[PDB]
Amino acid sequence: DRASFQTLIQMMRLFMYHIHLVELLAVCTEGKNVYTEIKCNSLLPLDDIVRVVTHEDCIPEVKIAYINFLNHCYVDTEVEMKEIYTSNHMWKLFENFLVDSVLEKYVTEIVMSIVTTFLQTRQPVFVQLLQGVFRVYHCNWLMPSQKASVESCIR
Repeated sequence: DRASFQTLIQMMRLFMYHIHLVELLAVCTEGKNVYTEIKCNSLLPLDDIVRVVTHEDCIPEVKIAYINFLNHCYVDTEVEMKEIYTSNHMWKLFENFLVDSVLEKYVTEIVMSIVTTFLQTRQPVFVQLLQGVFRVYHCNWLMPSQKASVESCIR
């Protein structure tokens, strides 16, 4: 809230685990109704916008994706919106459907999180092409992945 950095040394290479737990809690269930409204209230505290804005509280090892659960407030979407889904819809919305953890996250969140398509508007498509290009992983974005990235760029 005001003291968002209880971690050091990339969360012990501990703090990272706590951050991960918060992210997991956010993933839990989210956004829409009465229970969804309670989740939305938690989301309001998070300010999806605040979360997008911040990461200087600590330095984790593989804990950079403790806020990737921003694709569960699309059910009873009007209710989710009523709770507040637009409070982080500038950074967190731009990261969900951005290309067409974060490389694989755009293809499912573009097909799961109800957002718009994301010239001077084409960076997501360029990012998708780069994702398709990588070969250091265990076949992460093959030809199909590249095609998906191209589709995202076209969107």
